[PDB]
Amino acid sequence: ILGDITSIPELADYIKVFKPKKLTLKGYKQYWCTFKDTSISCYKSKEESSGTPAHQMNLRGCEVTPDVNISGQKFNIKLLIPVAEGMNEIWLRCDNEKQYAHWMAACRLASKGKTMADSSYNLEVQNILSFLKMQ
Repeated sequence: ILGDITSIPELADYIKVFKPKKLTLKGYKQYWCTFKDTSISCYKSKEESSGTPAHQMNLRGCEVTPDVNISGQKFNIKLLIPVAEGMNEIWLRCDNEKQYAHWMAACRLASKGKTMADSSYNLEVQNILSFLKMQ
């Protein structure tokens, strides 16, 4: 208290999420998403984020893979998430380098059971940004 979302810290932003499903045509859908503790919640809009998420995932133990091309302005994150009887595959698509650095760093820490309050959070964010530049 005496703080906002950055005091926690958490993320809350518009993120595109591609979640393929059997016999279903799916794409990168824009959701209003939060990153809290080790979990991502996806909502249809900011206006519907008090209710049940359109998607929710706890990233503990997940595999996080960068899918980046700077020239193409492609800032994607692939997630493979272990569930009680299976693994779940999701792609996050970010709008720019800074959004990508923050979400990708959050995913990596969450995979390892860490929240963004961990000292390694800003290590991951800044080093991602450092390597998104051109020589």
